[PDB]
Amino acid sequence: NHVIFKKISRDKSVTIYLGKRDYIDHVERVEPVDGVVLVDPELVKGKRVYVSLTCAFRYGQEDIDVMGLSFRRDLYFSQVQVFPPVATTRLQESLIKKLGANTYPFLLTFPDYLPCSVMLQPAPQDVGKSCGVDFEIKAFATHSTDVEEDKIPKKSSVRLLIRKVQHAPRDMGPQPRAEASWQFFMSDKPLRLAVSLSKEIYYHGEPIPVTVAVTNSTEKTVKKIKVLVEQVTNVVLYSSDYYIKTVAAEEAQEKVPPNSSLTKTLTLVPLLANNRERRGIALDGKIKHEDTNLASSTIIKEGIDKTVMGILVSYQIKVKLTVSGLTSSEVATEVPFRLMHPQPEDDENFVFEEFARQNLK
Amino acid sequence: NHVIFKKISRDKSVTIYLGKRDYIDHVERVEPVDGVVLVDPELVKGKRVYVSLTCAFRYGQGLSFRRDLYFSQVQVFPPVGASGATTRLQESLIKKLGANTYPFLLTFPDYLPCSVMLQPAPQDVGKSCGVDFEIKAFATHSTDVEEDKIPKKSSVRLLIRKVQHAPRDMGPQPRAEASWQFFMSDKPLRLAVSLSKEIYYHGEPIPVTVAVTNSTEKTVKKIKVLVEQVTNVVLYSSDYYIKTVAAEEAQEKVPPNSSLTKTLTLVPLLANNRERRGIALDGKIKHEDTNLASSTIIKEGIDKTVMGILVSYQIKVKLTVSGLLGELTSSEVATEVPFRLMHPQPEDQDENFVFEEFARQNL
Amino acid sequence: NHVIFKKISRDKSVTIYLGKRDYIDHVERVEPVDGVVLVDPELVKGKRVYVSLTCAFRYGQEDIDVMGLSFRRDLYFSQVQVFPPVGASGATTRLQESLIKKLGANTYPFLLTFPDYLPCSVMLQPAPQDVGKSCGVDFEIKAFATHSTDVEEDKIPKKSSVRLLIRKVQHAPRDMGPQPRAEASWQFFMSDKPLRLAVSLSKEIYYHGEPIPVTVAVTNSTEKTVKKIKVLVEQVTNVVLYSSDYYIKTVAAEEAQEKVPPNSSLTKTLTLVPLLANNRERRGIALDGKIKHEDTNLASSTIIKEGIDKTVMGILVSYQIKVKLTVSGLLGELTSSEVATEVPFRLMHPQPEFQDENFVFEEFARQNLK
Amino acid sequence: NHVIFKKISRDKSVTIYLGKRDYIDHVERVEPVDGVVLVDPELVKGKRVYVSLTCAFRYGQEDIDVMGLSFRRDLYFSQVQVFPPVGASGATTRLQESLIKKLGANTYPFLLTFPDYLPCSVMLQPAPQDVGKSCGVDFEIKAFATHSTDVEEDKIPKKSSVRLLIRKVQHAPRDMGPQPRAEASWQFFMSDKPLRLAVSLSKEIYYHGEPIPVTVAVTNSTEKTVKKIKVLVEQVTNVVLYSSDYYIKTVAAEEAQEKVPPNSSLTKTLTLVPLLANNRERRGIALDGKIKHEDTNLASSTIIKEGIDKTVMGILVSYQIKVKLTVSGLLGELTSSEVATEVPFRLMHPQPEQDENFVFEEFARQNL
Ligand SMILES: O=P(O)(O)CP(=O)(O)O[C@@H]1[C@@H](OP(=O)(O)O)[C@H](OP(=O)(O)CP(=O)(O)O)[C@H](OP(=O)(O)O)[C@H](OP(=O)(O)O)[C@H]1OP(=O)(O)O
Ligand SMILES: O=P(O)(O)CP(=O)(O)O[C@@H]1[C@@H](OP(=O)(O)O)[C@H](OP(=O)(O)CP(=O)(O)O)[C@H](OP(=O)(O)O)[C@H](OP(=O)(O)O)[C@H]1OP(=O)(O)O
Ligand SMILES: O=P(O)(O)CP(=O)(O)O[C@@H]1[C@@H](OP(=O)(O)O)[C@H](OP(=O)(O)CP(=O)(O)O)[C@H](OP(=O)(O)O)[C@H](OP(=O)(O)O)[C@H]1OP(=O)(O)O
Ligand SMILES: O=P(O)(O)CP(=O)(O)O[C@@H]1[C@@H](OP(=O)(O)O)[C@H](OP(=O)(O)CP(=O)(O)O)[C@H](OP(=O)(O)O)[C@H](OP(=O)(O)O)[C@H]1OP(=O)(O)O
Ligand SMILES: O=P(O)(O)CP(=O)(O)O[C@@H]1[C@H](OP(=O)(O)O)[C@H](OP(=O)(O)CP(=O)(O)O)[C@H](OP(=O)(O)O)[C@H](OP(=O)(O)O)[C@H]1OP(=O)(O)O
Repeated sequence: NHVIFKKISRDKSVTIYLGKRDYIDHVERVEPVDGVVLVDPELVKGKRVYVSLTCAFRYGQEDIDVMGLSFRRDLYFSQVQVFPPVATTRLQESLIKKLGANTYPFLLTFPDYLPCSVMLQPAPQDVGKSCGVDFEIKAFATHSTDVEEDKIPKKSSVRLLIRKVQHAPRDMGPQPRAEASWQFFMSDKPLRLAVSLSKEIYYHGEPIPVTVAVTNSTEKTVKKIKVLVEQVTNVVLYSSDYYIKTVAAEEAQEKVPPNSSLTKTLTLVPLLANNRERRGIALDGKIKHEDTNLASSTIIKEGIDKTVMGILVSYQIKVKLTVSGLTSSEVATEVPFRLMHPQPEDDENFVFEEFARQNLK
Repeated sequence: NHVIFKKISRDKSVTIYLGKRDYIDHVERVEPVDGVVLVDPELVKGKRVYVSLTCAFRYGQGLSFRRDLYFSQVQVFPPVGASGATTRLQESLIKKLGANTYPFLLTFPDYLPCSVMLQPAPQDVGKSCGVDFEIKAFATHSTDVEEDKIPKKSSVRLLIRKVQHAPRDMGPQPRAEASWQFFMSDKPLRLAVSLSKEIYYHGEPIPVTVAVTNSTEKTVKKIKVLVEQVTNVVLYSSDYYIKTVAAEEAQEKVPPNSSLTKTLTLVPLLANNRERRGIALDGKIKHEDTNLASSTIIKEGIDKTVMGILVSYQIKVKLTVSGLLGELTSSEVATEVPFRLMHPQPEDQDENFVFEEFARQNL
Repeated sequence: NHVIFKKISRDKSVTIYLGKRDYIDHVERVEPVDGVVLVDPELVKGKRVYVSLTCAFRYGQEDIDVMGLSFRRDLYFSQVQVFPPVGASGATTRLQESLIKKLGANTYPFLLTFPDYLPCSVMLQPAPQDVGKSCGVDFEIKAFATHSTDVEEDKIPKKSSVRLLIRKVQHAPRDMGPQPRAEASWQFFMSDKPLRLAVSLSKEIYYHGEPIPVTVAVTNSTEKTVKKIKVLVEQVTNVVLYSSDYYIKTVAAEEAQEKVPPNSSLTKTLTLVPLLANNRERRGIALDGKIKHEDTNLASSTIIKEGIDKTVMGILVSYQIKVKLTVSGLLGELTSSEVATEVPFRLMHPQPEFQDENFVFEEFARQNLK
Repeated sequence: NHVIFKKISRDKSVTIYLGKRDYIDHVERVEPVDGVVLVDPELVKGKRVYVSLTCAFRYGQEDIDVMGLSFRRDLYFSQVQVFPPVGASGATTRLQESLIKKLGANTYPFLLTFPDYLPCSVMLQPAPQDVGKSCGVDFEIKAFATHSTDVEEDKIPKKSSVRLLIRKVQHAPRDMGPQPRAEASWQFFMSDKPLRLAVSLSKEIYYHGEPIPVTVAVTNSTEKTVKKIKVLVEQVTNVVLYSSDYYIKTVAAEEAQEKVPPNSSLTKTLTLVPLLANNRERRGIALDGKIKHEDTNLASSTIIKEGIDKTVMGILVSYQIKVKLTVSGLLGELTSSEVATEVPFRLMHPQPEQDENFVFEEFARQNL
């Protein structure tokens, strides 16, 4: 029972059908956009219909009594002709049969040098504005003299904001633990902190087992041990904005007294659900939408300038130790890991729905 | 030479006189409705006459949805207390009309919208809606212990306007900056837009200064500047209208690696629009004194929904760029700058009165 | 039980009484000098007695014999007549009324006011290492008798005079500056990675003897170790009359025990108390009095009033917290410089606030050390 | 004859002597720093004296009741030993041999070389209107003495040290090809009628103080009038470390008298000289030194070497000729249109080229 997503132009001349809202990037390759356009042949007589895939970085938000700063960089544009008709997929063949002889297929492919769906709406505390990377599928009709005035009439056009979602690659090597250790000399006596994760890549919703090994050879007491998942966001187009937000936290009970050692494994789950405040954090969609999650770790390909990703998103485990004096001192350290969606999957019956995404309560 | 507006009940028992058709809202306060009722003392014997001010939102062409936003009522007959006029207009009208003339004062609060209404075009989904202001003078009587009655024939209703005039304050000089980097181009196209001020008056020309800095290898073929009216119905139905009420297409092109500064002047006017449907007006399409609706001014700590219809204006600047549309984009290169549109600031022996029917002139 | 300070002239003809040795400047206004002069009416017969308030900057040693050894700039002079009694002659303040009653009918009041454009008690005696000489701002209260001779020359004998070196002490205003904060970062030669130092104090004004909590946040993203974190209170002294002398001296230092290893951060609060007591060597530092005296402290921060030329302050005194980070494999290898930042703060004394009082009398001369 | 620049440590134990304040970068190579250190052998007994060359980018300024934001990136560090005399600078120069003879046997030579990947002396103090802070690239020559346990306590005592802020000045290379005119043209269609603007400079590289002849050729085939022709030298400054600050300032301007009426053409040559002297306001512009100093000029054009990331230059400085044409409104308007175009050029100092007689001066630079 395959759910198909449809949207219709104002003038009802062009209707677009997609198999998915979300298209999978699994590093090796990206799932292409295969869909169909249903034209009203009366309302398209002597007209040409195209479908475009645009990836664009945007920066700026509407503020009263504040100068309107807007900025757009297109990171990819591609366009094909659907009408008049110029290999097909099985989804297209099936949709054409179900919809009629006014149905025409399109295939738009993604390249390997694009980011995934990342966007950010700032909090009151934050300097810097709303920014994001959008993916638009737009089907539109041109007239014969419309190309001659360079005009693309709105009522004959339909646009869909699809997501490019980061999944893990399908074949992966065995995963080395993500582990570091530090020796904090205090009065020439070492306080040793070792932090270790089970693996390097975790999935959204998957629990992260953080093993913390405090070896205290000092005459000071470790009063408190806090473990965070921090999300680090670097806007690398237009404005060098920096965000660092806790998306999961555990403050253990333990003290580590002088000349003793303590090993402890806390489990954290970095989830958007944990965060009442959904602003100041990199998401893969709008705050209002239900299917919106935390942004996956940016995966910069070799010999690609990171600036063309628009927004860099990374995750790290932060361990804060509160150490006594005779006011106390805090030491902290970071262990990086990557967060993304699971590996992808190794007649018909179509139910049709509006593309518009569901909201929250 | 003060023109006074009069209307008489069917039964000629109640006649209402107003100084104005239109009452000024200038944000700080709203001009109250000061008028007089002339009763035929024979035809109101043993009867009570009241005057009411009702503000209501309506939606539909039978009668589909009504929300009352304000109601107030006073007694004119028999005379309440002192019964002496409050304003000079009343004192003067009482003297000119006779001892059967009785004053009324109905005040506006600060939480109401101004006269806004909308009749949709064929292309538009959603129905006729508006905010009406009714001044109604009517007589009540009793022929039974069990009920009072309000005959229609003893009543007279006037549809006044609450017109938005400018405050003392103005917002900061509105300015926008936008830049685009098109696919495979290392070079930005920069658009800066500036207006002289934040508040313009109906009929006043709007000087839109446009600064196109073209560092690209493409040509800016066209620069179009619009005044767009944005209408949001915020009661019953979330209807949205966006209509051009003024447009100017500059002659200049901006070639590669050049910049052009240019000031286009627009005047957003109802007169510019043959099609008077699909746009927020301050009155009915048929009436002569009807204009474009003024910008809604929502007061602090007032829920916008009680305004019924939100009206805003913006300058839109569209750049048509060579060899993208089809090749490198399916989108439009445009930015918006908001501004407010309303009527000018207010100006801050006896008179000579000419009397006219309240009914408004047509086209 | 109010202690009153008295000094008597050599010839015992003029005795001066003050409520205080030290008079409070709290920025808004300055405490005036209210005192009384007790004359021996036999020894002042046909004579006039005056009291003067002089503020003067000096540079050099004190003039000896006839030699001008010193450079002197008078910053303020005022004088009043105490004898014979001027007009009403009745006390102005309660301290005067009370002293007159206790001492007798040969007691006469004086009031000398301070203006708003003067510095506070600041002086400096240089160390061997220092170039530049002894300098200071003195405040002299001098009561003296004049008489006339047969030739029309008036005389002012030293034996008929008494001079007191009072202090003008800086107490805090009502206002305080914003919480002082600094941020510094370094990227060393051949390093892609910053070393970030953030420094914060609890407040902008501290009092003499009050502990200063210096919060230090070292974020070390480098592959080098922060071997040492040293926190100083530095006193910066600028002589702005006669000679452009400059002194910068540590008056408090704390060396934290913690190191900050590669790819770690450390937040830490060290407490310092800038005190003259901490300094064995009392030379090369701005004091509010002489080294030998007990009640002598560090000079308060100079507070220059708006539209007053700083040169008329004579000696400018300021304080700052300096944080020095010692980083492994730099000094000699990647830098010949120091990794440090400064945060300014002001140091001064705390804010100010039917029967007679009970008076104990003491010599004005200040106590010394042991 | 030869003026030598000297500075002495507080404790008079170390004195440094340099041939120049300013060392020439002419793209091919950079003039090395050859000098001598005069030690007081009593005050350096059992001590080691070094001389370092540091190039550092700095960002931030002291503001009252404002948080102190400071940032330093070292772009080059090098150090040699002068005392005791175990030879480090290798072979000697004639300037050193001569200074050693004139000063005595307590004089020791040092040679510190510049690499090819450094910027030249550039710094900037912002104006009120400007958003970002003071920044610059400094070049420090520092001679300092260490004790035997000073290296062990990581301490460099200030009184035993002397630091000089030298300049790295951008001169033109010695061999250059013949110079093509720097010329562009634009066609501004107005109502489908072209307004043609051609701008031409004599050459691509000009020297500080050299006049720039800007030839402007307006061919007006439109029905509009060119009311005004303004020609500027604009300095464009991009801070490319810590903060992406941008400055664009006029350092020379000429507003011609001429109008160009409909269906006519006008050629005209204005001469501009971009000079710091022209600018009362010395803030918001890239200089090669401090505002207060006399020998301070406008910063030379940054010259980015092949395969060098521009970010390691710290501050990018470029110059351009801007031509603004004011074109009339047509049928009785109350505002006219401005079109403008830029022509880039580079600004720098001219190409470079027995016992001497030495006069000694304090290194400290003269003021205004
Ligand atoms: O987020 P969803 O789209 O699932 C909810 P909704 O319908 O309200 O979204 C509208 C969207 O309309 P459409 O569904 O694409 O036809 C608008 O799009 P259109 O009317 O189709 C085209 P537009 O951008 O208005 O020119 C525009 O979309 P977007 O720019 O935010 O993606 C609005 O944005 P804005 O008015 O807040 O600026 C956005 O509003 P919002 O989501 O905040 O309610
Ligand atoms: O509208 P106001 O009362 O403020 C002043 P006016 O005298 O002009 O109003 C009459 C109206 O009178 P009333 O409501 O019976 O007192 C008519 O009312 P009636 O014919 O008696 C029906 P109503 O009383 O409105 O329920 C009818 O009202 P409407 O059609 O505009 O609603 C007329 O319009 P139309 O006959 O030209 O179409 C309308 O005149 P308009 O100014 O709109 O031209
Ligand atoms: O829904 P609304 O009424 O608000 C918009 P509408 O359909 O009227 O507008 C287009 C307009 O472009 P746009 O849709 O506003 O962007 C066209 O604009 P273009 O001249 O093609 C270029 P634009 O899209 O404005 O940049 C041109 O009108 P106009 O804007 O020139 O007045 C069209 O008219 P036509 O000459 O193709 O028949 C006109 O359509 P029509 O008047 O037929 O309904
Ligand atoms: O120019 P500034 O005043 O800012 C520093 P300078 O080189 O003059 O001061 C040093 C000081 O160095 P620093 O304060 O850590 O930079 C020494 O300190 P370190 O090199 O850190 C020795 P430490 O291990 O801290 O005792 C030690 O001063 P300190 O120890 O009393 O603070 C010295 O004095 P000494 O006791 O060796 O004669 C003292 O010399 P002085 O200025 O008195 O001539
Ligand atoms: O700059 P020149 O040497 O040409 C003139 P001057 O003798 O007045 O130099 C002072 C002085 O430098 P030095 O180390 O004693 O030679 C200062 O020296 P310190 O601040 O005491 C040197 P330190 O901190 O010990 O390294 C500081 O030197 P610097 O800024 O050039 O490094 C001043 O600069 P700043 O603080 O105003 O910016 C600097 O210039 P000023 O502005 O006072 O005229």
